[PDB]
Amino acid sequence: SSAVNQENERLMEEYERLASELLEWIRRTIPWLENRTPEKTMQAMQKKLEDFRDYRRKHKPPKVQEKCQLEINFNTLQTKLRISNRPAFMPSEGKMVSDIAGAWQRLEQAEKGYEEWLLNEIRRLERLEHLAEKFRQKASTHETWAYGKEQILLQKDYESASLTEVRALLRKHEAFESDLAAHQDRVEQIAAIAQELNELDYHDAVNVNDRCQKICDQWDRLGTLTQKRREALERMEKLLETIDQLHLEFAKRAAPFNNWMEGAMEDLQDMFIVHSIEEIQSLITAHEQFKATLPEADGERQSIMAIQNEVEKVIQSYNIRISSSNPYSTVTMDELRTKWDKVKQLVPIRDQSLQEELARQHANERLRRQFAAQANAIGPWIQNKMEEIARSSIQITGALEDQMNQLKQYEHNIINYKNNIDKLEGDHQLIQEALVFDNKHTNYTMEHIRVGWELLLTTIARTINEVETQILTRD
Amino acid sequence: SSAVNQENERLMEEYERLASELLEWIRRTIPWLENRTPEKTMQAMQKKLEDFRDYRRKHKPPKVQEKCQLEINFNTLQTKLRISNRPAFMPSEGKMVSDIAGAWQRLEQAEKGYEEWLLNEIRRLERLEHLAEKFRQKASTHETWAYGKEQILLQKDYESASLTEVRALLRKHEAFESDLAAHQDRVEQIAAIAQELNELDYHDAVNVNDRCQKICDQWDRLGTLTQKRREALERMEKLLETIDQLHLEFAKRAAPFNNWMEGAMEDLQDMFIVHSIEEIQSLITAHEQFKATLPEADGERQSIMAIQNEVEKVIQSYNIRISSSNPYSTVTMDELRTKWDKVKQLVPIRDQSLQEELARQHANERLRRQFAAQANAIGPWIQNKMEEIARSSIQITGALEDQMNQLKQYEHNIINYKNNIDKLEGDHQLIQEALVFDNKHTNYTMEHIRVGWELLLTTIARTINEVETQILTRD
Repeated sequence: SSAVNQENERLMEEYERLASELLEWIRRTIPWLENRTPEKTMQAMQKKLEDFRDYRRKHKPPKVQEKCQLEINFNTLQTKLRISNRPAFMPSEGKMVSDIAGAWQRLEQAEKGYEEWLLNEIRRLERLEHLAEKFRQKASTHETWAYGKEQILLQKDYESASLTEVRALLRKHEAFESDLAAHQDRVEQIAAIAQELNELDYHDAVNVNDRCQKICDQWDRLGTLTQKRREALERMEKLLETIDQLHLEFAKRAAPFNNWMEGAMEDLQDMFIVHSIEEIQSLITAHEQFKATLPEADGERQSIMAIQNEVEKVIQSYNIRISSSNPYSTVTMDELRTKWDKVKQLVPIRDQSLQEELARQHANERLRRQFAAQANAIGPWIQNKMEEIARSSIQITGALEDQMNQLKQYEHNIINYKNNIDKLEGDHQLIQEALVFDNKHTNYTMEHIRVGWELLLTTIARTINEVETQILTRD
Repeated sequence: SSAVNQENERLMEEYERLASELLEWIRRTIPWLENRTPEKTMQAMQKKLEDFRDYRRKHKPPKVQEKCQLEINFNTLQTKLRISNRPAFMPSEGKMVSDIAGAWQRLEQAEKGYEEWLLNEIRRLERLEHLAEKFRQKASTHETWAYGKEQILLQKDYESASLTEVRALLRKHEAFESDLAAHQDRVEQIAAIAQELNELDYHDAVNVNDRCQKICDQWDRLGTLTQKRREALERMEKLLETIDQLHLEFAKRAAPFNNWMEGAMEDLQDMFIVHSIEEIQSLITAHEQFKATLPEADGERQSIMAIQNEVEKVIQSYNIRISSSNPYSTVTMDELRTKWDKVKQLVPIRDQSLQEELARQHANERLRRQFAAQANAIGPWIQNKMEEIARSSIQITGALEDQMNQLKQYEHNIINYKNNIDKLEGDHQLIQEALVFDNKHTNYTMEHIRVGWELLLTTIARTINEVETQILTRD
């Protein structure tokens, strides 16, 4: 009888030693799950899932078949104690047989979404770890590109530059603008990566947001810093372009004008030699016409001096480099004036010179005329007396005494006419001393008169003589 | 009787003392005229004419009246000795009375064109003295202008010049040409004055002809010397203009091309992350298309390297200054190549990178498929057995023993199917270790199978148990 009671004890003691053995597991296990305390890296957060596998795979199943094994024992030892009759057993209250239904429903609870969690974290640390590294890299290459760019952008090289040098920098600046717009994208990306990096509560979101902020701030500063340059370069080009135009204009006009002044200075000093009033007057008509051009000449002079003034003005009103000196022209504005002064100074000297010759020529004509007037009278007078002597033979009375009487009267006329020949002779001397050897106002010439007068004096002498013989070789 | 003979002696002695007194004058005078020995200056040559005046005016006339006075005496003492009868006198044979007609015709000869001469000389020394002074002056101002002109014309300043500097000198050279043509006339005049100066036997014709010759020789040398310059300057401008064009072209093309290389280097290194074969293939299609552009990329590369070569060539084939360096561009041809090499070096690294991910994704799909295949079989298998157990009550014979017989057979099937669940579990672990958490090839998931299989094991255990009670609370 107690032989059956011996195993009906082990078959009810079996329950205890096991039903408990389980209960303490759902005890030690419900805390392990339920945890959900995130991890640092991903590589460590997945080792946490490898633990869950080992659990749900090799540790939890055997328990499920033990939760079932029990209650099966709570029957093979229940319905069995009915077929032997002697009230069964509902052991340890601290090991209920209808409550392990809760102790497991407990574990099942704490396990709820644990793997769902584990995964999502593996996946966040997935993207995260990637973006972090991408950010670190995409930023580093940008920061490296940026180094010094702002500084060189502030350099002012272009102040002492030439129209072409500036024009060149302007073109290299185009390159810079080009390259600048290139990276526009990289900046937007660097922002975006830092952005998402936040959304995923990246542990270092703080520092990436800062590093990114600097980059975006710089980018903006860089943008306008780049625009200042274009403006300055574009402005500098404008000025130099203007100053160049002026210089050019000045050169194109000072040249010809310098030739004119040089030409004039020569003309106003050209040596001349004349011998007639008409000649010296052509020289006067000429000089007169020249002086007539002096007005507009001064026009051009001032006009040119204007061009120079603007140049020197725009330069001065921009404290800009580039020696006012004109690359396209040799002659200065200051030496341009000295020349003009000379022209001027030479004019009064020229006409004063022209004036004296005019007087000279006129003085010469006077001598010419005065000589002509007298010779034109003396000439015929001498001719007339020759004729009077050539006659004298006639006489109504019968020659000799009456012819003599007449000859002596002519001699008296002759004698009394001498002073006229003298005068002539004297004005002749003046004509020659004046280097005048042409006289269109008479066909005479001191010589003709001399011979004529000398012939006259000889003819009377001869004739009076012949008549003296007559009144002798007869009387 | 001898009272009349006393004055008829003085009136015949009068003849002698005078007729002689004259004869010696035409003697001393014929040599004075006849002279015609030119003089130095004009001022002295006219003092020679002032002598002639004094002669022909106050010295010669009185003699003419003395030549006449005689012969008149040769009659008042001839016809007179007839009216007293006693043969007259024809005195001194060395004092003829019919020959003073020749002694005077002699003087008249020697006087011939003496004044005509004197004048013409006054007139030659007139023009002469003027031209000489004009020459001396017009030459001096030219020689002064010329000093140094030839030297500065030979200066080569323009070698190390810039396109603009040369372009400037070229324009200042225009001025020089202008001013040069200006004096063309002055030279022609200087020649002419020396010319005439000869025609008038200028005493210094020798030296003026030399001084003039130099001037004309210089003028010619000056002319061509001036033309060399224009050519050199025009030539230099040509070169610099060409070299500039090239530099410019190079700059306009190296810029964009430099942006491309920089852009590529980035793309070929851009970090990426994928989770599907489709994703990694888009990355491959892209990279493939990029590489497709590499050919023409090299085209442009070489083309640009060409431009540089010509530049460096024309320079080198004219031993011309101007550092080959490109004013319009920063990036060098040598650093341009280093970049290109980098692009190249990065390609094989990129596809090698792209290659590994493709393998990874494929490896992943394999695990995905292998898992699906098994789960899609195990799933229904577990479902089917639940149904077989769910029945088993039937039996044509009348439950229990025959139902049990069947339950035990199912248990045996279950047991023998376990290895399948194991495998699954193991490929599950691979899928997770590969960071693959998506599987479109099955609607199962390791979990579903676990629960299912665990439910199965519990259902048979339970059922076989319940049937054990049956065959007890009946048997």
